[PDB]
Amino acid sequence: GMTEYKLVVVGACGVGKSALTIQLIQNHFVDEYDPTIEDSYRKQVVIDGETSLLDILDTAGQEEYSAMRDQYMRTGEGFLLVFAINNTKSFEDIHHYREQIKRVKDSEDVPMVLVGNKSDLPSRTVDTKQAQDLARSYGIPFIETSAKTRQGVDDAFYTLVREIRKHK
Ligand SMILES: *CCC(=O)N1CCN2Cc3ccc(-c4c(C)ccc5n[nH]cc45)c(Cl)c3OC[C@@H]2C1
Ligand SMILES: Nc1nc2c(ncn2[C@@H]2O[C@H](COP(=O)(O)OP(=O)(O)O)[C@@H](O)[C@H]2O)c(=O)[nH]1
Ligand SMILES: [Mg+2]
Ligand SMILES: [Mg+2]
Repeated sequence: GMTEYKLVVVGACGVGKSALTIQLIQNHFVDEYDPTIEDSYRKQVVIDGETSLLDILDTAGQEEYSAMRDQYMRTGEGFLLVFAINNTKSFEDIHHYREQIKRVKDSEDVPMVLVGNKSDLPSRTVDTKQAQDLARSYGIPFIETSAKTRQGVDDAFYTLVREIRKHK
């Protein structure tokens, strides 16, 4: 029957990964969601008229590598690389996330979308230009989002699914 998409949401602590996922799945904003909890969450959506089952891994836990997380990441079909526009370190970290995703997937041209979250905030330290240029270098789309307002949330996950469909 319906197609399942194994999505993974990655990025530095506090960028909005959980707030983004909960918005997509549950349609509300959760301030200060428990930072320890890593889980996968499912939702059926219609995208370009095709019914699809999104299985979304909201990454958390500790800053450590394991063989087990290598294997969970390897099973992911596409990844949202999330930073916050008010957190330059989070944007610098994107490169290291991509490097490790590529390591665990044999350097495949992996479906990835760059996400600049917290776009509602006036305290920007990452210029949109720098994000656009980074996504251009990686050959991936870049979406601006606010989990708080819901701006761009559907576009981020739908674009990733469209990237996975385009890929094979
Ligand atoms: C505030 C907590 C939070 O949301 N975090 C912090 C911990 N963690 C970082 C982290 C580190 C490594 C990896 C990773 C990746 C990207 C690929 C392969 C791999 N094998 N072992 C670990 C690996 C990941 Cl997925 C994460 O997830 C983000 C969270 C964010
Ligand atoms: N203003 C604003 N705050 C956000 C947004 N997304 C998440 N937050 C807040 O940023 C903090 C971290 O979000 P969280 O979802 O826990 O980040 P995660 O660590 O990446 O899972 C929390 O206080 C959230 O309410 C956003 O788009 N705008
Ligand atoms: Mg979280
Ligand atoms: Mg441990």
